[PDB]
Amino acid sequence: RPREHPFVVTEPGELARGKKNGLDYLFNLYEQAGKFLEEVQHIAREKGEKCPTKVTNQVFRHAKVQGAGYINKPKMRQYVHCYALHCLASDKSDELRRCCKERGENVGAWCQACYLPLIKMAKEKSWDIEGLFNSHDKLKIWYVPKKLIQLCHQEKSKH
Amino acid sequence: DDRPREHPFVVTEPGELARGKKNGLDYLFNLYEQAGKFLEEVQHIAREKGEKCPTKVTNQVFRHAKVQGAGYINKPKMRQYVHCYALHCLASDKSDELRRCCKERGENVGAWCQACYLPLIKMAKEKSWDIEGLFNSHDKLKIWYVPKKLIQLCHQEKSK
DNA sequence: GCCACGGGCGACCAGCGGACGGTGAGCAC
DNA sequence: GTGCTCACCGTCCGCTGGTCGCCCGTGGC
Repeated sequence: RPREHPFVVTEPGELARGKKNGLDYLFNLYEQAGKFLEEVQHIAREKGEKCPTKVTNQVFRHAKVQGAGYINKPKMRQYVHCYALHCLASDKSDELRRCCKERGENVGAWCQACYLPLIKMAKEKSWDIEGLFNSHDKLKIWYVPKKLIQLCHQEKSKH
Repeated sequence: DDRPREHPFVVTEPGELARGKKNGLDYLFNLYEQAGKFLEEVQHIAREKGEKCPTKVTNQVFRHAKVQGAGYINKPKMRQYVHCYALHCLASDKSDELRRCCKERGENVGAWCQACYLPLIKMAKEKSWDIEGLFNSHDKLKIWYVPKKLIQLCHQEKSK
């Protein structure tokens, strides 16, 4: 498998141009990973093995073997909060992307910018970020990062 | 010395004391209740610290229980008798009548264990072979990992 | 061609879930 | 004690989930 093109900040309907991938692509990867999970579940059930509820190393292995190693653990864990903000607050995810673009910032920056509206979101639902993940059917299958929980708790602690 | 080694289990009628240097089955089942309480504690603690919050009885929860002076709630034992506990949660009457029978015949815990599998497999088959589903349906079972062996045996009954 | 800009993902690790049988307690006579 | 019953639970192991920072692609010159 060839090393994949770097991501760049994008708008909801906007294409990436050069040797670069867009954010809508990024989000699609999570959809694909969900489908691969579903496959792995069906296979496991037919073999009579344990059936995973989350996107595990097993599911990554499956995706890779199906020729999609670009869906790998490091990357997926890296941009989860972004994906979460997209699933939970479409409008906000979008308008933020717009802004980050207008200012001309990198993915690394956009990442950080995604944390804060998510923390706001958690605070509005009794600080229960883990609850938010378990509520949305497309987030249910992703482990909630330590860092997000921490940052929610620190906003609880300071404000 | 966080605990002296515990008395062996013996087959028991629902509510029989289990006289001797021996523990009964209702005690066995109580251990799972205690483990659930310790899980609940660990959850509350984690939430107040802002750490990750477990949904199942993990090594962390066992460590907690041990530190609270209940190392008799340990992973090997708990994983050993889960299907028994599951049958108890899902089919009280059956769990009971089975215990009665195993007693009347005069069997050891090791035997009663095996006898517990089969009504459970029947149970799974009646809910589209989804034993993992059964665990996730009952609010007292959702906190326990489903053993490989139970899944296998459900699948073999599907196959044979 | 040089060389910095920045991120995709290899690789390592701490600890988990699983699993077994070694030790050691239990018993009726 | 006797010989012997038999299960509690330490202990080890193969991964997993998390982590992070290199090596490599990429770009303006």
